[PDB]
Amino acid sequence: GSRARVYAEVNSLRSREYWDYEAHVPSWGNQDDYQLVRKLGRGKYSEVFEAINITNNERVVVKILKPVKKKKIKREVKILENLRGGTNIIKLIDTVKDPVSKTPALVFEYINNTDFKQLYQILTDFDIRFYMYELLKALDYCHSKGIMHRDVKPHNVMIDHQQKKLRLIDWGLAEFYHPAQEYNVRVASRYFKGPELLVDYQMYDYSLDMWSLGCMLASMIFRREPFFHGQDNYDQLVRIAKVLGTEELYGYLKKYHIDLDPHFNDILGQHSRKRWENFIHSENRHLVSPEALDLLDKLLRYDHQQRLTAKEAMEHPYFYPVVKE
Ligand SMILES: Brc1nc2nc[nH]c2c(Br)c1Br
Repeated sequence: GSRARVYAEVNSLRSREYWDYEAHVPSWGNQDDYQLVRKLGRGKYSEVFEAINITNNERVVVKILKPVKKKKIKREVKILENLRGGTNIIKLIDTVKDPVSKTPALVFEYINNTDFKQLYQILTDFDIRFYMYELLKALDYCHSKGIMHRDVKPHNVMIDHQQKKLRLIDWGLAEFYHPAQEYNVRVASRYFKGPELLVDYQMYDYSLDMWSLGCMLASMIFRREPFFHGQDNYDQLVRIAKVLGTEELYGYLKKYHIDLDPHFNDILGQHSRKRWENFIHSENRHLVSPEALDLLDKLLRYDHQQRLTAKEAMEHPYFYPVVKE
């Protein structure tokens, strides 16, 4: 049907215990060592707090897990253990529980994050290349470890713009890649969902994350954030098709024998593929180069199998100034 071009056998070549997260038994330390200081965010499965470890004064972030399947908890914990030491992946310091209620929580290194909405309107050309390269290091690492993140978006990419530190966070949707496995398409954020998800194609792979990264790159170089701003999941595909083209969508569907929900017939319209140069204007032109556009064109493609891998993207000339520095 479809297979990843890279890392397709990673998990099968490793011990079963590497990927069989349902069999993983975490060691749960004592949350009483941590003092919560301030709320940093909430999702439907967790709430996140800045905290201090009272035994050593370390500032950390505590993610308290709430209406969370025990299976989903094991999945996230095992994935984070497997990613230990990976470049630009958030460091899991410990897995802890309230010793009375037994509610589990994850303790992460602290990052002093710069608000992305303001940041993405003031990045320089070099900054964009630099941070995209840093994020690619994280994705190549997790892909090489047999793991798809499945929720790449600005809110999950912490950037300390003072120290030039980037971390990919929130591995709660991440999954192990096994060839031919059919996955749930209800992953990622609307604006960052790949076309495969929007057309209900379940045999996807690491390349989903490369679509999401391409969406981020487009928003940075063009300053339209989010770049593809759908009103719902149906409109999200329409917004993509208005740029990539409708005939081109149909060729992708045909290649993979994908059935299209007939509600799309009355909303997709007919759209030519647009040149990426159409998005250049006086305020973003200093961020756009031929290299940037060539890279973007090779990421924001319908055909997931023909998108650049994270490594291929890192090798692209767009990043040569970063490597040289
Ligand atoms: Br983990 C983690 N999650 C967060 N959510 C909002 N800010 C966050 C930070 Br900083 C970290 Br570290």
